[PDB]
Amino acid sequence: GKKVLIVYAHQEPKSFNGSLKNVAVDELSRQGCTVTVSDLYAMNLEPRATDKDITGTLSNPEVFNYGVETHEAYKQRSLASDITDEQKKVREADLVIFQFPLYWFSVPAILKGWMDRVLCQGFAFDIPGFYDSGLLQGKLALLSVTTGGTAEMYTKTGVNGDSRYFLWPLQHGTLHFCGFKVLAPQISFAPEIASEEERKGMVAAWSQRLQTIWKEEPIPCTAHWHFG
Amino acid sequence: GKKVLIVYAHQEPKSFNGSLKNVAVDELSRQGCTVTVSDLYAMNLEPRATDKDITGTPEVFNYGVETHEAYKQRSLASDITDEQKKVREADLVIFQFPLYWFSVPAILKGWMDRVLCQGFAFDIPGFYDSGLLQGKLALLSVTTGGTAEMYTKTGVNGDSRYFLWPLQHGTLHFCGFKVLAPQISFAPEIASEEERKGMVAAWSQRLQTIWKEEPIPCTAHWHFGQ
Ligand SMILES: Cc1cc2nc3c(=O)[nH]c(=O)nc-3n(C[C@H](O)[C@H](O)[C@H](O)COP(=O)(O)OP(=O)(O)OC[C@H]3O[C@@H](n4cnc5c(N)ncnc54)[C@H](O)[C@@H]3O)c2cc1C
Ligand SMILES: Cc1cc2nc3c(=O)[nH]c(=O)nc-3n(C[C@H](O)[C@H](O)[C@H](O)COP(=O)(O)OP(=O)(O)OC[C@H]3O[C@@H](n4cnc5c(N)ncnc54)[C@H](O)[C@@H]3O)c2cc1C
Ligand SMILES: CC(C)Cn1cnc2c(N)nc3ccccc3c21
Ligand SMILES: CC(C)Cn1cnc2c(N)nc3ccccc3c21
Ligand SMILES: CC(C)Cn1cnc2c(N)nc3ccccc3c21
Ligand SMILES: CC(C)Cn1cnc2c(N)nc3ccccc3c21
Ligand SMILES: [Zn+2]
Ligand SMILES: [Zn+2]
Repeated sequence: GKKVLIVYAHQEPKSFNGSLKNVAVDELSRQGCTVTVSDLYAMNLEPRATDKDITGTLSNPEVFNYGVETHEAYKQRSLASDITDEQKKVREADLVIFQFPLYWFSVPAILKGWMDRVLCQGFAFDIPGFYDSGLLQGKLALLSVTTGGTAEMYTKTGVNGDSRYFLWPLQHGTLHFCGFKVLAPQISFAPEIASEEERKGMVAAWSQRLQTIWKEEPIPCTAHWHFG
Repeated sequence: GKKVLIVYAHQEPKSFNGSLKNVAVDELSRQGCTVTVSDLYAMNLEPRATDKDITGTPEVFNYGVETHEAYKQRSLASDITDEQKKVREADLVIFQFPLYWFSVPAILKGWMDRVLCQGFAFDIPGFYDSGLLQGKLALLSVTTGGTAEMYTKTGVNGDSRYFLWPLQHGTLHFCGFKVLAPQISFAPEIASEEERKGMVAAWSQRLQTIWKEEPIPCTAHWHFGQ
């Protein structure tokens, strides 16, 4: 009995992203997994890191330090309920899948907000407690990303660089930092440009992958993996 | 007479980020430059990319498609159109922010997602050196929790150039900006009072001659070469 959280960042449910989210729900549900989806746009998730994230009185009201205050709030159990509700879902999940379109070589801001606000000190990492000793150690994470650019554009010799280069802040700087074991990324290249049958192939490939997701070895999340 | 836009993403004005923002306003103001600051948190800037960003003039909503067409029909939300005006006027755009998860805080990511729309910041074709903001300069002034030693090839975080790539190349260069070398103020929370004043003074001092700098070559070799 494995539990999966899908953190989904797309405005349109009929989108290619929406279709990949639905494939994941359908296939993981079919296997018997416990499935939860955080539909960020539908939730209107707050993305901004503010003092509204701590309920009640701050440790230092005169000089606001987001990091210090959220860490203390986590320990005193006074974080905002949107945050705590996402932390419960992550705590319980064996696998967290992130489903998003690539925005500026990164995640859409609503998803960046999830990362900034949910993955607080005391919950996702601590001193000590980062990289392999991160507080979410043992859990799996997978980035399922769609792009505007084609696969041939995302090469070492192409204008955009290797797709692996943009993965570094997400996979290493965020997910590994918090102790996640990172499964290989699912990159669905250029669905808007691809033919209908290429798009169906990409959907079929993700469906197929999901069938054996629990047998996968994670990647070695190193500078060498990302940059060669 | 040079025009500078500072896009500033910090909650507290007494922070180390607030201090670096203030030093930039003070020094550039002293020089006689025109200075505008977009204080994103104080503005409560909308970060989310939604259909509310198109203000007038379908079945399946594609943010990229609709915002591009909206930009051409002069029908983007006023927060966007106001930021675009500031960018259009600016000779230099300084981004002042603490590093959050090897990137910009979400509020600033929202500024990038929403302000730099197709037709305004780039076209296809019309990116990288053909980007629409060609002739302008951008500079990332970034603070970290991690120490400088941590941000090396043999440190736990890897080379700082590795996190700069999506921002400097993938975003700024893509829109046609020429990128001045980043100002990275490592670990002010950990530094002594003296070391901190040093880092503030180093930014102030660099700004005195910022108009004589040449931008970096925003290439893969620059970011990954060694
Ligand atoms: C602010 C911003 C920044 C961006 N930055 C970048 C960047 O840095 N790099 C980059 O490469 N790209 C970038 N993009 C482009 C973006 O990554 C793509 O537009 C996005 O990945 C497309 O995915 P989608 O789900 O929106 O596609 P959609 O437009 O929803 O889908 C494409 C097609 O697939 C169809 N479809 C849906 N479901 C199925 C199905 N089951 N079977 C077959 N077909 C189906 C849809 O009907 C549609 O015709 C950016 C876009 C924006 C708005
Ligand atoms: C969600 C989140 C994600 C993060 N992710 C990362 C990451 O991926 N990598 C990373 O390295 N770090 C990360 N951090 C840490 C973050 O980058 C640092 O906390 C931030 O950069 C420090 O800058 P600050 O302005 O907030 O420092 P402050 O705490 O404001 O400054 C430190 C000290 O300097 C003092 N000060 C202010 N002005 C002056 C002056 N003129 N002279 C002398 N002293 C002064 C202040 O009073 C304070 O005591 C993250 C933090 C958060 C909350
Ligand atoms: C919105 C899509 C129809 C295309 N698109 C939109 N924004 C962007 C962007 N920053 N980089 C790109 C790089 C290659 C191909 C497409 C895009 C792109
Ligand atoms: C006046 C105060 C309430 C804030 N403040 C304090 N010192 C300074 C300073 N050198 N430059 C600034 C530049 C812009 C805005 C505020 C300040 C500032
Ligand atoms: C230490 C120098 C920079 C002078 N200075 C001292 N305090 C201040 C201040 N609050 N605002 C300013 C605004 C513009 C230029 C200089 C200053 C300034
Ligand atoms: C080890 C800390 C002293 C600083 N640090 C170094 N790398 C990172 C990182 N990815 N996220 C953070 C989030 C909050 C606070 C510090 C960090 C951080
Ligand atoms: Zn790693
Ligand atoms: Zn570049």
